[PDB]
Parts: sequence; C-alpha cells; structure tokens
Amino acid sequence: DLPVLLTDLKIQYTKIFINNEWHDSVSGKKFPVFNPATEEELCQVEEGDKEDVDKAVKAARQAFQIGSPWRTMDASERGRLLYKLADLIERDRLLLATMESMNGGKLYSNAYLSDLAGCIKTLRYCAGWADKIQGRTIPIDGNFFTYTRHEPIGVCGQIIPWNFPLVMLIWKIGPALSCGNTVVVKPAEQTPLTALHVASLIKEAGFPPGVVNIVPGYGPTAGAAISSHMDIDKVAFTGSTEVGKLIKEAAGKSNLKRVTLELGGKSPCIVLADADLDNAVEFAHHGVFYHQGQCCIAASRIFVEESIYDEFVRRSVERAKKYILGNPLTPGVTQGPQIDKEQYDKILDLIESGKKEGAKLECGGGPWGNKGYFVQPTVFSNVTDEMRIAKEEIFGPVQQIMKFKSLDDVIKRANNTFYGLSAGVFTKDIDKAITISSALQAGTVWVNCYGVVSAQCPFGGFKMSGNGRELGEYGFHEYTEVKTVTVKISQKNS
Amino acid sequence: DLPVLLTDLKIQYTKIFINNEWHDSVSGKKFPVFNPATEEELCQVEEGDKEDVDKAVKAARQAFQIGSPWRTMDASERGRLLYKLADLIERDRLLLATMESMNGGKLYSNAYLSDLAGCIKTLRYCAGWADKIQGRTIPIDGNFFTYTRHEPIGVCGQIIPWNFPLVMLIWKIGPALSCGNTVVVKPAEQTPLTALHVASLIKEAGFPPGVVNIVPGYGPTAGAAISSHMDIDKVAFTGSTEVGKLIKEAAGKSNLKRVTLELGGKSPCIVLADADLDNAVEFAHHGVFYHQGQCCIAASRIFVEESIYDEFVRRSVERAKKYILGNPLTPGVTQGPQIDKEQYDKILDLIESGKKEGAKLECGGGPWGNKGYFVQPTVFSNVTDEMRIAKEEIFGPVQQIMKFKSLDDVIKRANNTFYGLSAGVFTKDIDKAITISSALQAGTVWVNCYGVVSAQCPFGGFKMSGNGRELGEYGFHEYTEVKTVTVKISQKNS
Amino acid sequence: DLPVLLTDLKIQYTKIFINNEWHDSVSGKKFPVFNPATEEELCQVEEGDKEDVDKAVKAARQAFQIGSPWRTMDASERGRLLYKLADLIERDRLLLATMESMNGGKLYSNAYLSDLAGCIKTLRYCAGWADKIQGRTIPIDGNFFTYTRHEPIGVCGQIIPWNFPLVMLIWKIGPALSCGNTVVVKPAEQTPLTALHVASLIKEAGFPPGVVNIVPGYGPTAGAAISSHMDIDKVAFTGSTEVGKLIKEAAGKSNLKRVTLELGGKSPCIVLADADLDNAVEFAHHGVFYHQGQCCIAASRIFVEESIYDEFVRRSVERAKKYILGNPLTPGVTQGPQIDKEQYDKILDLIESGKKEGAKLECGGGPWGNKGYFVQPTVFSNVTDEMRIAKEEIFGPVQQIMKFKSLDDVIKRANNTFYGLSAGVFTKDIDKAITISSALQAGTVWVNCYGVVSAQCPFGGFKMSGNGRELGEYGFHEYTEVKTVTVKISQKNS
Amino acid sequence: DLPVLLTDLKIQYTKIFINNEWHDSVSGKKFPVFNPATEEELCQVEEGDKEDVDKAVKAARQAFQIGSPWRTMDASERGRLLYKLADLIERDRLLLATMESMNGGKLYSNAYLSDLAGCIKTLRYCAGWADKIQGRTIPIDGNFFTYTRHEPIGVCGQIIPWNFPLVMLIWKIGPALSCGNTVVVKPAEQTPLTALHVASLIKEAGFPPGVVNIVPGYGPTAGAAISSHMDIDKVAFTGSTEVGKLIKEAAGKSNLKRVTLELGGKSPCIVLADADLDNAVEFAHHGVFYHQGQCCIAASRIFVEESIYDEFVRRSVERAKKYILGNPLTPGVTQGPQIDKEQYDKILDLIESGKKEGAKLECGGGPWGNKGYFVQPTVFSNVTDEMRIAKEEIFGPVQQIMKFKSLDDVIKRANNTFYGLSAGVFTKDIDKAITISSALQAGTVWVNCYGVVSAQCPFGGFKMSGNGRELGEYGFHEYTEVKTVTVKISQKNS
Ligand SMILES: C[C@@H](Sc1nc2c(cnn2C)c(=O)n1-c1ccc(CCO)cc1)c1ccccc1
Ligand SMILES: C[C@@H](Sc1nc2c(cnn2C)c(=O)n1-c1ccc(CCO)cc1)c1ccccc1
Ligand SMILES: [Cl-]
Ligand SMILES: [Cl-]
Ligand SMILES: [Cl-]
Ligand SMILES: [Cl-]
Ligand SMILES: [Yb+3]
Ligand SMILES: [Yb+3]
Ligand SMILES: [Yb+3]
Ligand SMILES: [Yb+3]
Repeated sequence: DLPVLLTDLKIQYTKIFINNEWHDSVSGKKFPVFNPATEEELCQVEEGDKEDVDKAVKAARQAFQIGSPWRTMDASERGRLLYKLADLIERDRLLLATMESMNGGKLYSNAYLSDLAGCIKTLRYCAGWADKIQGRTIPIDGNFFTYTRHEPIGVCGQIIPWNFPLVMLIWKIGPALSCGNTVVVKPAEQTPLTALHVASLIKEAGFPPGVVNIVPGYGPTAGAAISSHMDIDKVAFTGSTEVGKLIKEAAGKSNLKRVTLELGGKSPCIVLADADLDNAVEFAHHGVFYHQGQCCIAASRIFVEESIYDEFVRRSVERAKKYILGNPLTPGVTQGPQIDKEQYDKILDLIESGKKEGAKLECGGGPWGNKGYFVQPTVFSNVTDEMRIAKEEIFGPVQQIMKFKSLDDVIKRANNTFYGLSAGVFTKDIDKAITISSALQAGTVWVNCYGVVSAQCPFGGFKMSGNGRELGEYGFHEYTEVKTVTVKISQKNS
Repeated sequence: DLPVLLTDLKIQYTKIFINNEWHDSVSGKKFPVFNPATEEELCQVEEGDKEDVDKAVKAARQAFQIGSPWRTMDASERGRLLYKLADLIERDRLLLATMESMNGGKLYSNAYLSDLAGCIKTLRYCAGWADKIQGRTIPIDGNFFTYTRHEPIGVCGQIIPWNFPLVMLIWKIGPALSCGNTVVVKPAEQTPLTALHVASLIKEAGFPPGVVNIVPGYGPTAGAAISSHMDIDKVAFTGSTEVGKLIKEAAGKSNLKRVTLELGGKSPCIVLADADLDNAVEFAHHGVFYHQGQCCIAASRIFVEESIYDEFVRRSVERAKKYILGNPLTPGVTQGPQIDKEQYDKILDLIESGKKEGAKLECGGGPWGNKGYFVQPTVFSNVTDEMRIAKEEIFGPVQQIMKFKSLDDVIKRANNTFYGLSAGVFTKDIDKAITISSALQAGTVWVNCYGVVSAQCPFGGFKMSGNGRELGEYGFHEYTEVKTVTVKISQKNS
Repeated sequence: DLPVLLTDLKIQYTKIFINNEWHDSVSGKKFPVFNPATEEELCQVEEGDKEDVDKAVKAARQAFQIGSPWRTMDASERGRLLYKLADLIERDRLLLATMESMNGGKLYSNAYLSDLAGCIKTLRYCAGWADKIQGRTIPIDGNFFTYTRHEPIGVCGQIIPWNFPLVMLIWKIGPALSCGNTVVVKPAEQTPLTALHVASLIKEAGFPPGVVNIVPGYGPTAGAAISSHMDIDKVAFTGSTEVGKLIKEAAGKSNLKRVTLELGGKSPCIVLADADLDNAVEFAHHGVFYHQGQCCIAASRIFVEESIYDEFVRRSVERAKKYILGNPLTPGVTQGPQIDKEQYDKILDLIESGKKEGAKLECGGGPWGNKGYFVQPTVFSNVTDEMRIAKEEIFGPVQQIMKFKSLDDVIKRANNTFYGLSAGVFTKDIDKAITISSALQAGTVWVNCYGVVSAQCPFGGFKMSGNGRELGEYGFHEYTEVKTVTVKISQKNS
Repeated sequence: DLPVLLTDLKIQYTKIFINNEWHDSVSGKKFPVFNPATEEELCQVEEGDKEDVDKAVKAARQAFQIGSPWRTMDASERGRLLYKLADLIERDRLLLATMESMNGGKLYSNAYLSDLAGCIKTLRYCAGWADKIQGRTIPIDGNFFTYTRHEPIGVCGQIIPWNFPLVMLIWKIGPALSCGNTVVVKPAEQTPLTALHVASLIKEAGFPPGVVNIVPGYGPTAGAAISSHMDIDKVAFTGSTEVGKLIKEAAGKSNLKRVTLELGGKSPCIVLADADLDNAVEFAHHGVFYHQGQCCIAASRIFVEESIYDEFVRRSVERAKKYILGNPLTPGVTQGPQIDKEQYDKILDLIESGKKEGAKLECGGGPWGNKGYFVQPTVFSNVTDEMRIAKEEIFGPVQQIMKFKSLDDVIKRANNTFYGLSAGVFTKDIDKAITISSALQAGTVWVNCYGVVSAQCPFGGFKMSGNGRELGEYGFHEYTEVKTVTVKISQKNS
C-alpha cells in the first residue's frame, strides 16, 4: 500500500527552534536548501552559528535544572510524550515522507514504507524504556546502604547526517529524551527540513520548552560550536570517520564531554560455497546499493568463494542492470540521486581509481542525466585489497566483488581495515555461521541476510566505525550518568 | 593486628614485563626511583619508551588473537586465574605493603590494613564476574534470531597514578582481565615497583604470555605512546584532569580508541545544622586528610551551616593538631610525606594563596623536617569561593571550611565547579538526605560518611572529574564491546 | 476534574468470551449480579462451569500453538495491541468507572480518578515491556554456544477478586500478554461486568482469537476447574489466603502448573515518637479505610509509641467521624457499601469480638442504612495482640490502634503473623527508616506514606500473603519460561 | 589423570548435623546404608525424623534472625566462605569421589573427573554471585524514592536425590547460601554419607552455626516433615515427578512455602537425515546410558529419520555392546549397578513390557552378576509411542530408538508427554536447529550434543519435569524474596 499526498507540499518551518518558539539567526543570515534530483533551490533556512548554539544550550540547561518540569515529571510521562510524538509523526507520515524524499533525494516508496515506519517504531520503542531505566541496590562491604541512580547526563549535543534525516533524528532524540536529557540537535546542512517539522510536533505534543532545541546550519560552524561548548555534557555524532576524529578531539580539548560516534565503514560480506546463492546475491546487492549506496553499513567488499564466484558476479551484474533512475517522487523509479556535489565528485573520483588500478568494470562507471547528482549503478569484479575502491568508503552505488579460496585468509582480509561497522556471512553450516561471526571485528554481523536494523537491538561500530552503541537496552546506558549513594547505617542485614 | 616484615625488603623486579619475561629497554636507558620520606634513591628501573610500548602492544595483540589460549579458555578459568592472583598477593601482603609504603610515601598501617585488603578484595570481586558477563537474545522485528556477544574490546592501555599504586593497578587489570582483554600497563614514574612485583605473580599464577604487559617509564613518553597508539583499542587513565584532556584529545587524533578517565576533584561536603556534629567532623576530617590529601575524592570544600560553623571549625582544628609526622614505616607515625617535589611545590604555592587572598589560617601552613616532602597539616576557615584554595585541587593536607545559611545557595556553590567526582551530605533528616544527594552533580554522594569505597559499587566522575565508571556491575560494561548477531530464519516464535 | 456519564448506563456484555465471540454457557444456566448499595439485581450473566473452562483452554491452547499469529507476531506488535487496548479503555473511561462503581460498590470519584487511571497506566507500562523481554548469551564451560529464550509459559489461568475488578484484570492480563501468553480469566462472581466490557475492547483492538478468554461464574466451580486443569500451564490468583492454599494444593495434585498468589494481610504500621504526627495519622487512616477496608494491604494494626499514642488516637477518631455514607454514584458521598452479605457478616462478627474481648470502641461498631451492605467506620484503641481483630483480616472499615514503648518488641509483634503483604514506618530518622524497613517481613514497606502502588515496582507478599510478584521488571519473570539452548561448536572465543 | 586413595576409606561422619555439631536422633534410631555393587552394609547413620527436622528448623531460624552473624556479614564474606568450602572439597576430592563411588554405585572415574569437578566448579561459580545480588531503584509515579531489596527468603528445606549426591547437594546449598539463606538438607536415604562429610567441611570453613543443617533419614518421614513444616519458607526438591506432586500439595496445605522442583523426564532426541551420524550416535548413546541411565535428562526417546534409521540402530547397538560391568571402583569397569532394589525391579519390569508390547530387543534385556543391582545395557528398536518404555521414565540403562519421516509429526510426538526436562536436535542446517529447538517444549535443548551441563546456565523443566530453574543468573532469583521500599519525598528529580 503506497498512498501519496494529494496537494503539493508547502514548506512551513524554516527557523531555529529554541524554547518551543521559532527564532531568526543572531546574525540574521540564511542558507539555501536544494532538491538533489533537480538541483533547484527548495527554500532558505535560518543559519545557526556559535551564537545560536549558545542560546540553545542555555535553554537546554534551564530545562535540565533540578525542580524543572522535565526533571520532576513522572518517567512514565516522559514516555507518554514520546508515544504522543510518534502518533503525530504517524498522522503526518505522507507530508514527512514527501519532504524527506524531496529534500534528501530519497525514493518515496522507501521513505514512506521504511524510513517513516522505522521512525515511528523507534520512537514507540524508546517511549517504553522511559520508566524502566533503573539503578541498583548494592550489598557493599561494611555497615552501609548503597544505591545507584541512573540519572540523565544533561544537555546532549546531537549532530545528524543527511542520509537518513528523520531516522537519525529519532535515533538521537528518542533515547536521550526517554532517559530524561535535554538536547540541542544540529541537522545536516543538506537536510534540515524534516527535523524542523518534527520540532513543530514536539511543541504540539507538549514537551516542556527547552527540552528539544534544533539549530540548523553548517558543520564547521554550528557543529564545531556544539563539540567545543563548555556547558554541553555529551555529544552524539553520526557521520564520516574523519569528522568523528575532530569531534572526539574537540571534546577532549574543551570540557571532556561524553562522546558517542556512529561512523562510516567498509563492511565486508563472506559468501561460502555452500550458501543459498540467490539469497546471498540479493542481500549483498541490496546491502551495497540501498539508498544510492549512502549507508554507513554499505556491504562494500563482497568476498565469494572461488567455485561460486563467477556465477555470483553474473547474477549480481544482472540484478544491478535492472534499475530505473530518476525523480524519487515518480512511481516506478528505483534509484534517486546522490545528495550533493561534494559526494558526487568523491564517488566519480573513486570510480576512476577502480578503472585505472585495474578492476573489471561489469556495468555502470559514469554519471546519468542532465540534472541531479546521479551516478550509474556500478559493479567491479576482480577487485583486490590495495585498490582504493576496496579501502575507501565510496558512499555511492558502487559494488566491489572479490574472490577467495581460504577461510582463514578471507577473515584476516575482512578484518584488515580500520573500519568495523558491520559484516555479512552467508552459509548453511551451523559451525561456520557461529565461528565466523565471532571472529569478525564488526558491530553487527548478519547471517544469511544484510541490513536488518531494528529498535530492539544495539547498533554501532568496532574500531574507527564508532564509539558506543545506539538503541536496544545497551544503547540506553550512554544517555545515563551513574551516581552511587552510600549511606552510613547502624547495622545492615542481607 | 599489624604484623611486619622480619627481614629488610630487597628490590628484585626492575624490568619491563612483556610476554611473561623481563626485558631491558630498547634504548637501554634506566630511571631512578626514590623514597619520598628520605629523598634517597631506592633503585633504578628500566625506562620504557614508545619503542617498548610497541613491543608490549604486539604481545597484547597476539595474546588477543582468535584461537589463542586467552580467547578460548573458559570464562570460569579467567576467573580462577584472577582468584589465584589474589591468593598470591595475599601471600606476599607484607612484602607488598612494605614496598608500597617505602616507594609511595604511604603509612604502613594503611598500606597493610586498607590498600592491600582492598587490592585482594577487588581482585576476588572481579574474578567472580568473569563467567557472569552475558549478552542478550532479543525479540527483533521480522523473522530473525538476534543475539548479542559482550566481547572483550581487545588491547587496553592502562595508565596508573602514584597515589594508590597497587589499588589502581588492580582496579584496571581486574575488570579488564575478567572480561577477556589483554593489557599494557604503565605504572607511575614515581611508583613502578609494586606493579613489577605483581607482574612476577601474574607469571606465577599462570596467565598466558602477553595477557598482562607492564611498561614502566614517564608519562610524556610512554603514556603518550599508549594514548596515540594505532593498535590500542582502549585507554584507561587515572590522574589529573589536565592530562585527562590530553589523553582524550590524542585518542581522537589517532584511532578513536575508547576512553575512560578517572580524574581529580574539588569535592564538597554539606553539613546541615541537624547533623551529628562529631561524626561530620571526623569523616570530613579524614575525607580531606587521608593519605596526605593525595586522594582524587579529597573533601576539599566543607560547607557548614552558620549556627554550627564555629564549633565545627574548633573541633576540626583540634583533630588536625593531633598528627605525628615522619617515616611511614615507623609505628605511631600518623602522617607521611607528599610524593615528590612537583606536588610539594604546588601544595606550598597554593597554601600561600590562601594566606595572601585572606583565608584564616587555623593551623599548619608550612613545611616540616630536614628531609622528605613533608607539609604541615593545614586548616583554613572563612574560605570564600573565588579563592584559589576553593577552586584548585591542592592534592595536599589542606582543609578548607566554609559557612552557609541557605540550602539552595550552598547546593549551587557545591555544584559550581567543572569537577564532580564525589560529595558528602551530613544530616539526620530523611528528605534532606535524599533531595540533596539527588541534586549534587557528583559521581559518589556519601550520606553521614565519606570515603567509603568498595568493589561492589561503581565509581567515577560527573563533568571533568571523569568519563565512565570503574567497578561494580556497571564498570564492567566499559571493558566489553557489544556485537549484534542477526540470523535470518524461516519463522520465529516468541 | 470529575466528569460523569450523561445518559444512564446500559449493560450490554453478559456472555462467556471465547475465541473473540460471545458464548452461552454449556449448561445454559445464568447467575444474577447485584448492586451492593441497593441490593438490587443489575442483570444476569452466563454461568461458566468446568465444561466452559474446557472450551476456553482449548481456545487458549490453539492460540498458543507454534506458528500461530500470536506466537509469530513481532513482540513490538504485542506491545502495540496492549497500548491500543489502553487507548480504548481511556475512550470508555466514564462507562467503565460507572459500571465499576455500580457493580463493585466503589466510590465513583475513586473509580474514575484512581482505578481507571491505574488501569490505563498499568497497561501502557506493560505494553512497553513486550519487546524488551530478553534472554542471555552465556559463557558456558567447554566449546559451546549457549543462549536462553525467555519464552511465554503458555495458557495462564487467572482468577480475579471483586475489590478492584478492572485494576486486577489488567494486572493479570497486561504482563501475561506482554510476555506472549494466552489467558483464561475468571472474574469474581460478584463483579463480572467490567471484565466483559474489556473483552469487547480486546476484540476491537484486534487481539487474535483465543489470546484472551473470559469465563464468568463461581469460584468453587469455574475457579476449581482452572486450578485443577491438566492443560493450563500456570494459575495466577488474587484473593483470600484460605483459597490460595486450595489453589496451590490443586496445582500440585493435577499437573504441577506454575503458581503465583497475591493474598490477604494483616499489615502493620509502626509510628515512632519523632514522626510527623498528622502525616502518620492521615496515611494510616487511608491505609486502613480505603475502599471500605477492602484492600489486601489494609493497615489493620497501627502500633504507636506511647508518648504520642493518645494524641494519635484522638486525631484518628476525628478523621474517622468525617465520613458520609451512601450511594457511591452520588457526589459528596465518601463511603460506599461492603461487597456482599458473606463479607458483611464476617465484618460485623469480628466487630463483636473486639467489643467482647475488651477493645475500646472509639466510634462506629454497627451497621448503617435500610439497604446496602453498609458498616459504620469503626476505630478500636487499646487493641492487644491475641484479640481476633488484631489477628484476623477483617476486610472492612475497622481500624485497630495499639501502643508500644520498645522498638525491638514492636518489630517482633509486627512480624508475629503468618501474613506479610505490606507495612508502614513513620519516622524522621534516617537510620530508623532503613533498619526498620529491612527488618519487617513484608513485601512492600512504605516510609512516611502508605498505599502507594505503581506499575513500575514489584508488588506481592512475604509468607502466607503470597508467592511471587506482580508488575515491575521482576513481576514479568513469572510470565516467562526459560529455555537453555546449548550448541556444540568447533571452538569458542570470548 | 586418574589418581586414587592409597589407604582404604574409613567412614567417620554418621550423625545429624545441627548448629555445627553432631546429634544423635531424638528417637535414638539408626538406619543402614549399603553398597549397591556388593549389597553389603557400609555403615549405620542416625535416622532423622519430624522431631529432628524441628531441631534443624529452629537452628536455621535462629541463624536467619536480623542481627545474626549470617545476616550481618558482608555479602563478599558469604562468597569467601563458599570459595573456602570449594577449596576444602578439592583437598578431599579423592576421599569424596571414593565415598561417592562406593555408596552411590557410581563409576569412580566419573565420580572423580566429572562429579567432583562439577561440585567444585559450581561452588566457585556460586561464591562469585554472593556480592552481585542486587535490587533496583525505580522511577515510580509521584514524589517518592522507591528501591527494592533482593533479600534471602529464609529457612530453605532442600531434599536431595541419590543419583548425583554431591552435585545435587552443591546445586542446592551453593545458590541458597550465596543469597544469604539458611538451609535444612535431607540427603537421600540411599546416599547420606558424602553430604555428612561436606557438613564437617562446612564447620571447618567457618560457616556460622545453623546456616547449614543436614538431617539424614527417609523421604516419607523427614522429607514430609520438611514439606509440611510451618516455619520453613521454601522447599527445593529434586526427584521423581510423583513425589514432586506430593511436595507441592503439602506446601499448599501447610504455610504456602515457596517451591522449586527438578523432576524426571522422558527426554527426546530428533536426529535429522543430514546430521553428523557418528556424533549423533555417540551423544544419544551417552545421553541415555550415562550413570546407568539414572539421569533425569536421560535421552529416552531417540527419533531418527527413516533413511538413516537402520544405520543409526546398527551403530548404536555396537556401541552398547562395548561395556564392562562390575565394581565401579575397579579400573577398566565401564558400568556400575543400579542404586537399589526398588529401582532395579521397576527397570526389569519395564524391560518386560518392551518385550511383551512388541519392541525389537537388539541387545541386553536381563540382569547381570551374582551380587549387585546390575542390569545389562539394553537397546530397543522399532519402539512405538503408546508402549510403556516410550511413556514411562525407566531410570535404567535402556535405550529406545524410533523412526520418523515427517518433521511436523515428530515434533508433536516429542512434545506429546507431560514431561519436558530436556531434548536434543542433531542436524547441520541452521534453520532446522533454531526452529526445532524453539518448538520443543523442553527446558534445555542441546544442538549436536547432549548432557552438557554447566554452572553458568539455568537448568530445569517445562511442564511436569519441574517448577523454576537452578543455577545461572536466573536460578539465583528463586533464592531471593523481593521487598519494595517506597519513601515519601518532597520532590523527586530524574
Ligand atoms: C530504516 C531502518 S534503518 C536502515 N535500514 C536499511 C539500511 C540499509 N538497508 N536498509 C533496509 C540502513 O543503512 N539503515 C540505517 C542503518 C544505520 C543507521 C545509522 C548509522 O549507520 C541509519 C540507517 C530502520 C528499521 C527499523 C527501525 C528504525 C530504522
Ligand atoms: C583502599 C580503598 S580505595 C580508597 N580509600 C580511601 C580513600 C580516602 N579514604 N579512604 C579510606 C580513597 O581515595 N580511595 C580511593 C578512591 C578512588 C580511587 C581512584 C580514583 O579516584 C583510588 C583510591 C578500597 C576499598 C575497598 C576496595 C578497594 C579499595
Ligand atoms: Cl549501577
Ligand atoms: Cl546487549
Ligand atoms: Cl537466562
Ligand atoms: Cl526488583
Ligand atoms: Yb552538471
Ligand atoms: Yb629540601
Ligand atoms: Yb438487611
Ligand atoms: Yb539377587
């Protein structure tokens, strides 16, 4: 069931959201926001800078003060507000999916059926945790009563990427709010719009002012302001590994603010000779090509055992030749554009290395169309490990297919990277499935599938693919700060 | 019961410990180690540098490899090795306490009765966790079986301070080993000796080679090598907040290694008019003066309600005038020296600010003796908030006593610091105890006591007093890395 | 805000609810349901017997089969259905509160503001747990992968009392459904009506057929059928301790079905001389008199320290003399009737023992009105331990006030009972609050309050006041059955 | 490495152990204890009856009193005592294994290498939990501070079977003591001796008097006294399902004491056509034949897919023909006797039903020797579901092998029993392994193995094979009683 918006979308919310009201920028500057499919300007949005981040942090800090409505309300009521926010996003699902598609260059079918469904489900999941965050009573040595409080940390700075704007917004704000924090969100310069609509719904839902503040703008200005701020308690960032290093560095320099990072990858799949071949081809395909390759988990190195390698490449290539490029809003279209020029160039530049360094181009390998940042879906076979396309995150519709014959060696090759976000193992053998997934240095390991993400399980990177986890029970720990309270008593009893 | 060593202590272990063997430094340089009470050289120890840290990390990495003895042994057996290590430390308790006293400038009674007891107890606590570290099975959306592995992270770099050398060594290695990590430990340049004895006991206990590697040396060389190493997965550091910022920065610059920091404080006590006055005086006293003030939790701002302030100061001062300074090995001695010159100067320099900025000197305020880094126990009353002695961590035997009359205001004053390691609340009122301890921005809040530390509860700082927690159930999380494994199945059932 | 129903209530649902359809009884018998305030017949309801319970269990068993919709749906979707049920109960809050008031003899203000609010909140709480029920991955000795599944148990028989019909229905079905069980509910013979309305809302919400089946009827017939059934996996019962013993016995005789029991009490309060006197009087008052004394937690022995005893009795008695008896639907009325004749007689019979055994009657002590099972609010002072009114659960508006002078002795006296559901401690002293609450053999201990129940914390009895806990995280364990799955592997790694 | 005792074993401890001293029976009666291999009397032991159980419960109750040494000692110290007990059992491993072999009819190699190793390991596991039992702090609605205490329950009655006397003793006392309970243990009438030696080691280790009391004697006298006692808080029983029903019934009749039951089974294995055939044969073999078939988990129905059935039967039969019967103390002996006459008769009687009801006798099927309760190892093929040997627990060395061709049907057949202790699944297919183990109504499901038991994972039965779980984290819950403490406060903050 794929319903659509009957009237044309109008952009309404374009301002900095602080204390549940709409603010002009302190400078009074604004910045344009584009459709990546047409290269046309959609609207202008107020440009937040350091001065605006400062207003946002003061609002967050006041909303966090002992005795405030957000600190004193029942945990169950924090949950209620979150479930209300989810109902409102559900009510505005058509509007949000359309805006997400138009601004993000994201296929509308996927925006509506996956992105918005995952947004609503993740919020509902997080709402349920709010009054289930618990500390401990602890049988300490000596005559003492010891308990712990898993408090909110405080003001959390949250920097959101452009590839899944709504999903990433909710992955940040859901847990942070469930645990009782206040937030200053900086959506991506490319994709501020859907977040600003969500902010209007945060107001409608009745969150106390200052609990969520959204400051659109650029990364080197507003993002740097967040990462170096002396009164932000924690920064959460999803994006490139390069920028992640700057975030962590700045946190260290400033006020030792807590850090979680969800970064890029060069995620490997290992396809054994006994694998269901079609299932492995289909999931490895979608594993690399989903959302024009603009997923941190992109299955960008597919190692296939020699005896099934040729047949894997053949079947893969024919699956890649089935796409229909164009406007993601038009039904039947199955591949939209890349987000912007910067990304578009890096993709094409990396495609050229594949050719020059001697990979076998099976299909694609150039641009498409008169407008929009479109790249033909590209498959390279006979890829080797020291090639640029096997080392660097492409973030584009570019599949690398490698051969192996030794399992020990292909595991070393899979692990031979500074990345470690995710990986895939395709086999019918129980022992292989368990032992290989244990040996892979990856945060999520999928077995006979790929790209299966859900609110109930933790998600994040090994190595330079991240610090910490988001979602699941485990991810909620990083939005709490633990206080131990130890009380002298005359005599304890067990 | 205070037994002693019958023969004089001989120093035996003075070398870099890698792969369970004793190594000369790569350069071949050595550095002297001193008794702080006599200023005499005790011995020379091999000086580890970047080149030696590199040998230690390669050993740790090999011991961590899939299929190694440490990775494949039963969790219960990791526990057994840890409980064996504790039995060996218990066997060598006299030797270790004497060495700890002589090298650290630490009162022997405290070394034997508290430091060594806490070392043994913490190891035994950690041993019990080893086969109780568990992941989850998760009711993910869709037809999938999802489980998590709480794996060890890998090679953990661990930098240990000089104030509690043995206790801090065990606080690091106990949890890291219980969870299955391998470690490269850099004990403090001032106090390498007790760690090198523990390393001999790690060998005796039968830990596989490379699981624990100890590299003595200086902070700016060996410590920097650890913090910037591209194949260390995690750094744990206890020390100054200043150096903590350098550690976190370097982690960001290098390989985004995971970070936990246990840093300094300017920890406040709030003494209400209804408090048991003598109990508050005794705990606030020991809270600031323990181990010559060289505790990160030093209760270095004591706020007392006006109506009991004069009587609190009087009783405090007379308690401070009861000390006997000298060699910590001599029975009856109740105050040893500061660790070294650098610390000694900072202490005296800060004592001079108290005088010049107009605090009331009640006793002390100068040095003591012909040898040793001794400082007279010092009490200042009528201390105000903008004084250096109320803002800066002294790390010396220097008590600050402040007056207050408003509870709201004294809580703001208590929280008005970038620090937040711990705090104390003294009152008989149930509501005051709970509400004040909730409102304090401190990692541990003691009620009608101070400095009660135990293996069963988590310990660490709010704000710039730390990132993360050590010990308790909660502290064990930061020595694991969580992997989600999601397996496609034909049909799930609840 | 106390809104009311504008039209008169009409009874609609009067039949046995199996497989989401309305069934006549197998015999074809029906039984009358009365208003306790007027003694008038409200309607007739279909009388379930053993033959009907058998139809209900076959439906529950089929809905529980591997591959069924309830077993295969996402846990998150079980949660969604529960949150939907809560929205529907909220929509029908006026109707439900009126029906609850009219059938249960329950003050409408309390029905609407407390009972229905707690019903809605408990369901929403339980909904949030559904996809957060998790097993473990376990570092077993040897080369094995071990995980656990916290499965639903299966068909759960649930017997609901008459004192809080809606709240008790939801306390049973919320957790049992959240965990994935199917249920056969037997509401009290006195109060079947509100449950049958909830069943219509279970249908409307879209729960698969057979997941909830409701069989009204009598205890000795339908309740016994449930407790002895050979294909019911678990029985949950709230009611008298006497019947609880029969339930547990029958479970043993039949198929060793799992048992949880929430039974009666003779719950004590200990009021120390330093207590806030008015707060202690107010909470102890409401602690015994709430819902005409028909609470399992009734604070039916109030021990007050000698020096404040007279003043406690005086203030208590004047609070008890403020009630307005009558129809619970009429505004201004502050005390409704007892549920039925059986209860009414036991209450009056026990009031007579108080008089005959020599308690001091301060007020009340007889019946009220021309119709309805009304008992005057009664206060006895100078009650002693071997009196019937100090040993037996009255379940009526009858307060017992005792004196004590020794704390050790009053704790023994408080604990000197086969009961142990709850207790109260009133004092300003931190140490007394902690030590007394630790020493009381009671499932819930309130400090400076009484009767504070919430979905987030576990609730149940020590001793013959119950087996197991309901609600909180802990209560959810008893609606799961744990399966260990141990898989042979070639080699494990930590 | 199989070492032995150099001198002959002498029996020393033969008396009732209460308050850490040795008691004659109240009557003054004694009962004989036999070697099952020779039918010779080993010694006489003091016969505990109801009057002796009463002395034991009064001792347990006093040791449990608030303020006692056991209630007030550090949790860590309960752990220490347990680890000390394990060291003492390790010291006496030869003595204990010999006594266990001689009294229990248990192969000495298995007694020494498995039973004693598992005893020591389980105790060490349990010791580690003692100071890691924790309650919660809970974000309750309203202005309250709520925490929970996971208290010990109190006096726990523990009834131990004869098949694994030491292992079962430690499975009971380890968790119960770790959690802070006191115990009254009734070892099996057949095998009291090893428990009485352990009691001497409990004294030596320094457990406070009354914490462990051991009352040897018969089941219908001392066991019934335990199950019906009005001051025992909990009964734990391992044995027949028949007696389990009597225990649960008596608990209900008496004081609603908490119950856990570990009962018998008729545990199925499902061997798929793709299974490693030799591995399935070897584990299914040991799964049924271990300890002369006297395991509650006996794999007593082996369903094998038709196409590999004949080859499975052939290989199974030849494995069964390899045994050497005799005295379990003699090296080379690989099968000892059944425990006693009662068991011996039931086994032979059930073997006769197999023959008369038309099973194919492949080997065995009669007694062996001139003395001792020896039964030839017996294999039946072509067993059908309504045969006595496929329905009733034999508890003897008697294997049943069945054929199947439909997976759906064989799962129904596997689940078609009132039992549900364990099961086995043998296959190479990932999906089959997960889906079949989910669908089996069994507490432990082994995949490509059988009889893998370890301290780290919970163990117990579905259906009439048990109530509750022992060991693992989960099993520790049933030795705690949860208390909720809810404290009124002026204002809460998250
Ligand atoms: C829409 C998905 S998130 C997601 N889905 C994907 C991806 C690739 N294919 N698919 C189908 C993906 O990368 N992602 C994705 C993965 C990781 C991240 C963050 C950092 O990598 C963002 C999106 C979801 C599902 C349930 C609940 C919430 C969200
Ligand atoms: C010996 C103690 S640790 C400790 N004890 C102290 C301190 C001050 N007074 N006392 C008595 C202290 O600072 N400490 C202390 C506190 C924090 C840290 C680390 C970072 O601050 C180190 C020592 C112990 C007890 C049980 C188990 C293990 C150890
Ligand atoms: Cl905690
Ligand atoms: Cl997890
Ligand atoms: Cl579990
Ligand atoms: Cl709890
Ligand atoms: Yb162009
Ligand atoms: Yb000097
Ligand atoms: Yb009447
Ligand atoms: Yb015979």
